[PDB]
Amino acid sequence: MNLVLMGLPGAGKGTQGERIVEKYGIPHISTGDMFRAAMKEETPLGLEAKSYIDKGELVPDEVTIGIVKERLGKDDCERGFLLDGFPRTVAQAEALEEILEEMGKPIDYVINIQVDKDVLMERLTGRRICSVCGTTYHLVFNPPKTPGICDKDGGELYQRADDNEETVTKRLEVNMKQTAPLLDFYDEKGYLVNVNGQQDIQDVYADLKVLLGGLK
Ligand SMILES: Nc1ncnc2c1ncn2[C@@H]1O[C@H](COP(=O)(O)OP(=O)(O)OP(=O)(O)OP(=O)(O)OP(=O)(O)OC[C@H]2O[C@@H](n3cnc4c(N)ncnc43)[C@H](O)[C@@H]2O)[C@@H](O)[C@H]1O
Ligand SMILES: [Mg+2]
Ligand SMILES: [Zn+2]
Repeated sequence: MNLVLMGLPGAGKGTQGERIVEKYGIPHISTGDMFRAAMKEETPLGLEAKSYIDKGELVPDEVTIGIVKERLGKDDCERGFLLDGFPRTVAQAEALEEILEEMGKPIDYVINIQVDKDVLMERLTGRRICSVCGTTYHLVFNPPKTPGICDKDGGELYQRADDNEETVTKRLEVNMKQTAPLLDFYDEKGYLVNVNGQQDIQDVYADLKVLLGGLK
C-alpha cells in the first residue's frame, strides 16, 4: 500500500494520515513533520529548513528529496508507506518516480484531499496542538473538552508558528502555484483520486477506506 497524500494547507492530510496508519500497517512519512522535528531539535536540517518554513515558502527540492529518499529506504517501508505532503512539486514527483521505480514500489493512489481554498484560513488559524503529545484539535471543528488543554494528558495547547493570517496566505499561494501542475502530472499517470475533504473527519475517512481496502 504505497500512497501519497496531497492537499492544500489545512485540507486534512495529517488528520487522515494518522487514521490511515492506525488501521493499515504502513509508516506515516510527513515532510512537514520531519522538518518541524528538525527545527524543534535544532539540527542542521532544521536550521536549513527554518528560513523557508517560517516564511511559508517551500524548502528547496534537493534537500527535501534527499531526506525522503533516505527515509523510504528503511525496513519499515517494505510493505508500503504513506507520504504526506511529498511530493509537493512536479520536480519532486519526477524524482520520486525514479526512486520508487528502482524499489519496485510504485504509487497505488495519489489521494488529493479536495478542500475549497476559501475555508482553509479558518482550518489553520483555529488549529491547536498539544505541547506534550502533539495531538491536534480545532477550536470549532474538533475542540478539546477544556479550551487550551489536551484531553489525553492535560498538556497546554499551542498555535503553530506558521498558522497566522500572513503566513497562511503565503502558504496557500505557494502551494496553489504547484497544485494544478502536480494534479495534471498524476492524473496523466492514471492513479490520482480526488476525495471530498469538506465533510466530517469520520466521513472523509469512510470514503478513504472504500478505496484503501483494495490495497489491504
Ligand atoms: N514536500 C515539501 N517540499 C518543500 N517544502 C515542504 C514539503 N513538505 C513540507 N514542506 C515545508 O514544511 C512546511 C510545513 O508543511 P506541512 O506541515 O505539511 O504543512 P501543510 O501542508 O500546510 O499542511 P498542514 O500540516 O498545515 O495541514 P494538514 O493538511 O495536515 O491539516 P491537519 O490535518 O493538521 O488539519 C488542519 C486543521 O483542520 C482540522 N480538520 C481536519 N480535517 C477536518 C475536517 N474534515 N473538518 C473540519 N476540520 C478539520 C484539524 O483539526 C486541524 O485543526 C511547508 O509549509 C513547507 O515550508
Ligand atoms: Mg500536517
Ligand atoms: Zn496531549
